[PDB]
This record gives sequence, C-alpha cells and structure tokens, in this order.
Amino acid sequence: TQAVEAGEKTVEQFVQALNKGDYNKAAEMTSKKAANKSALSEKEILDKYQNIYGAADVKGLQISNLKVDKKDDSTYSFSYKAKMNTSLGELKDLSYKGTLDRNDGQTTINWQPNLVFPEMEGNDKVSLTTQEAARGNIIDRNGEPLATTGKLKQLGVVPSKLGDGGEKTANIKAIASSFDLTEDAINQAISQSWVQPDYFVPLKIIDGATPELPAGATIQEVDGRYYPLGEAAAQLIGYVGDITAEDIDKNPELSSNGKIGRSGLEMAFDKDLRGTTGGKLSITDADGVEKKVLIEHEVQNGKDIKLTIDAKAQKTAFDSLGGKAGSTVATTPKTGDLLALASSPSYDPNKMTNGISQEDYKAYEENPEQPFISRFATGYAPGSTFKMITAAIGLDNGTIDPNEVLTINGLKWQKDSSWGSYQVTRVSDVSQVDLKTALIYSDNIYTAQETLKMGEKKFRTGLDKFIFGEDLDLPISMNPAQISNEDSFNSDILLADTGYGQGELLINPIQQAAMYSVFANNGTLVYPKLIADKETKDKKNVIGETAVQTIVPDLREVVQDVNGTAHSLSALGIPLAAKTGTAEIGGGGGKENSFLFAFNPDNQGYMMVSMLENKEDDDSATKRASELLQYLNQNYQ
Repeated sequence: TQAVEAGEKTVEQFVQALNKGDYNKAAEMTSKKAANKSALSEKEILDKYQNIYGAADVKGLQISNLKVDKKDDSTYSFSYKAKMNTSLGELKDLSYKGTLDRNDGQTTINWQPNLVFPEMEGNDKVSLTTQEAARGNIIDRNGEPLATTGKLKQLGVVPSKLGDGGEKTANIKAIASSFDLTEDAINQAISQSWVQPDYFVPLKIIDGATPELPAGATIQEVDGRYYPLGEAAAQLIGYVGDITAEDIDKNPELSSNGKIGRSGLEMAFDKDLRGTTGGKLSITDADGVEKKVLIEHEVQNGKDIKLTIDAKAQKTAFDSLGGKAGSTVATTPKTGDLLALASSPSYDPNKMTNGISQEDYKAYEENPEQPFISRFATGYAPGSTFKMITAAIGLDNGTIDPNEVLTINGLKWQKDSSWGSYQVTRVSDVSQVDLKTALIYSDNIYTAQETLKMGEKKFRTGLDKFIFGEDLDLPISMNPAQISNEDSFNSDILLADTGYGQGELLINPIQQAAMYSVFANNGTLVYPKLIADKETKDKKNVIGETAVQTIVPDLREVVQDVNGTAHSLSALGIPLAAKTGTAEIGGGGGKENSFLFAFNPDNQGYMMVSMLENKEDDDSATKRASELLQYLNQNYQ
C-alpha cells in the first residue's frame, strides 16, 4: 500500500494540474517516451492538451471513484470516473484508464492518448462544431420591444474611393457634414493601424433614413442588438458587449463570438437570454472521419422575457425629467407591476453596444451627474414625503390625534437648548397646525414634535412592520432599506429627523413605492413586481385602515387646497392624492432633493414616486409630473 498511495497521489496531482490549466506541470509527471510507457514526449503532451482542451474550452476537470492497484512488479494500473465543462456543456461519466510506472523512487504516468478523452488512440483528432444561439428579446407588458436583435445600417468609408489630394479632403468634409460627424474623426478612423487602402472602415450606425452617399460613402446591413427606447431605459435594460477571452475562462458555456450582458437586465438575465450553444464535439480518426461523439445537442435560442414595464410610460417618465438628475417609479399599487423605472441623466445603450469612443465613454463616467447610476435602485433619504408613514404610525398607536392642534411659532423649532444650533425648519409659518394642515403645508415641525412625542420604541414598532432590511425579489442590483445605521437612534435629533424622513434613512424609489402602496390597499403593502408572470406577493396589516381613511382624504387636499404643496397638479382635473417632499443633504451648498408621491385615490390604478437629485432653483418633481399623471390616469384605472 506504500506505492499504491504514492500512485494515487501521482494521479491526483496530474488531474489537478490539468484542472488548473497547467499542462506543462501535468506533462512532466509522465514517464519516458516508449512503447510500454508514455506515448509522446513531454512537449508533445503539452501541445496536445493545449490544443484539444483549448479548442473545446475545457475547464473544471474533477475526478471520482479513483482505484489504484498493482499489475506487475513495476506497473500499477489506475482508473477513475471524471467530469469536465466544455463550450457545449458538461461531460459526465467519463471512464478513464491507464497505468503507472514505479521506476527509480518516484511514480510517473504511462501517458496515452486515452487520458485526453476516454476512447482516443494513436493519432486521433478532435473536432468541435458550434452554432451560435440567438439572444432572446426583452419586451414590455404589451409586447413592445425593449431589447431586440435587429438589422442596423452600418455607414462606413472605403479609403480607396475617397480620393487622393484635395478630392479626398472634400469628400471627408462632405460625409462629416451629411451625417453629423467630426472631420478629424473620419481621418482618424481611416488612419488607424488596422486600416488598409480598400478596407471598409465602419463609422456610425444610422437609426433612421439614409441620406445621399457622397464619394467614398457606403452603407452595409449588419445584425446586432438594438434598444428602441434608447437612453429612456438604459439603466433598467442595460447593454451587451463583445465577449472577451477572459469571459470564456469564467464560463465556457458562453459563445466565444457572441454578446454578453454588461449591466442592467441584459446582465441579470444573461443566462436566460443567451440560450445554449449548439453543436457537436466528436473524436475523429487520423484523417477526418468521426469515431465517437462526446457531446452533441441542438442549438436553443434564448427565451424572451416579458416585463411589467409600459413602453410609453417609461419614455414619458424619463422625458419628464428633462435630463436633470432624478428618477421616477410608476406602479400599479394593487399588484405591484412596475410600469416605469426611469433614471436621469442617461447614456445611449445603442452607441454603447455598437462601438463607443474612449471620449464618449469617459464623458459618461466623468459626468458629475453620473448617468450610469440606476437612481431607482439607489438608496436616498425619503424626504419630508415620509410624513405619511410617520403619521400613519402615529394614528395606529394613538399618539397622533387628527384634530389636535399644535401651536407652532416661527419657522424653526427645537426640543431643548441641548440641541445647540440645530432646529427643525418649516417653509410655512402656520400657527394652528393639526394633522391635515401639516400634510397640506408639509410642516416638518409638526412631524418632528409628534415623532418625539411618540417615542423611539413606538416609532420603530410601526416602522418595522414595513420592508426595512428586506431584500426584494427583483432582478435589480439593490440594497435593502434601513431605518438608521444601528438598531437605536440614541439621539432625539436623529429621531426627529427620521420623523420627516431625512436622518439616516436609506430607501430607494422602488422600495418607496412599495412602502407607500399601503395607502392604495387599506394598509396592505404590495411588493413591487417586474416580471409580468410572477404572482403578487403582499404584506397585510402594515398600517391600520383607520389611518388610511384619515390620511388619504388629507392627501387629496395637498392637491386641491389652494395652499397645498401640490396645488399645481389640480390643473389636471383628475382624482389625485399627492404628497411633496424635500431633503437637505463633501462641501457644496444646500443639496436639496425634491420628491413627489401621487396616486389615484378613487380606483388605485396607478402610483407614482418621482424625485429630483440636487435640484436646480425653482425646479421640482411636482412641476414635471403633469404629463405622466395624465397617461397613468387614462390607461390605468
């Protein structure tokens, strides 16, 4: 058993070297080239493994059921089952056999071609045929395409037909002025290292009508990924890019010639959209006749994925932001169907997947407003819109009397002199403020007082009945909401700030639309839903129905009362219950975020949560919501 265990260690080190891709380390574990020992030399074994395993993208060689005994005084036989992953799938149940050589004081492997693949002999070759799978489509709730593989117009130039001296400079300026291109960019494209005099040098993709083609201009039809909404859904859908040799090392089942999702849903649903590579991995004879077929299966195209998004609401919600930093979430609050997940500013995903320059990509990454951010999935302080939750909690535990009137003098207020210079600030100097008045005028001092009067324990008890700390079942990279950094505020100031929603709270717009959905389901929290076919999961008795039937009538007045903060939305003439909010936030000035929550209190057909990050002066989310509220009130009742 002394040499048997030394032989078992030799087989394990040989497999481990093949599994790690170190073929030279595995080849040096073989005996000398002979007839009763190894078949090839060490350098020939290296080239055979590197060519065969490299062509099939073999990765993850692991063995089992290893048995090593003894055949002669110096020969030990070994056998084992093995498994490996290739570019066509998993090779399961591979019976490997061989012999060892115990000359000198170390044990080597009598290498044979059957150690590459089980039934290989002599000068047998390995052939791999593959068929690329078509990437599945991403569609909205009504079948409209959001991410599709279609035909594109590739506008390029042939430098031979461009001219010589003077005529070449005139045609470059003619194409640059006819397709809105830079004159120096066309010269740089035709002067790269890969360019030859007659090579078709691609320039840009034409997503419309093709104008007149001057001398040297030509258009060719190529197939690629196309995003109809473009930047309107760039953060949600994402983009796909060319698969690199490093991506194949991570997952061999990818197509070493296709596309892979880099961000958004194209990446979160990459496996379900890319399908499976079809083809056949066969062992051929010395010429080219197949002996045995190892792996073979038909190509399967990627399955289409249907979202709850509305293609027209996603475009309207994005355009309403006007390119400013912000986000908008539109849901059907009774089922959680995410009708729109807009984020602004945004990037062009079509330009991203169809060749983007280093300057345009650097302009996206170094933009101070950061268009790459999925703002609907980024945690923010909910702002003074959070009064609705604090009030509903205050009504459930009997802390807040809807008819009790607090006397507030001025625009600033603090509990004691222990607060130092900090004071809760409000915008409207209303002396007699009750619950309805504080919701109409968005009075933070009222909310700050009722929160301290409620206490931390009773406040967290009502907050814990929501979705704080929960990871939502959504294919969107997202962190769970939090009430504070730790489980205790340990500060009356932080408790009051959390009352009107700007302490250490972190709730992204999707999680906000889930928490605010209780006012459309009589206190029942309906979780958001992005996939059209999934079931509607809900959370009952989050707040009392009494608080819903008390705050929702006041939220109507936030729109209808002439001093309401959302009174500009009464121009719509539709049943609206809204609530505005602001949040004061590395240097800089008053980084203020304008929020807006609004829904239909008559039919609960739609719910909207929009916000503007670092708002400009005189700008607000309420000013930009008139267009989206009309479409949601018309098509979602």
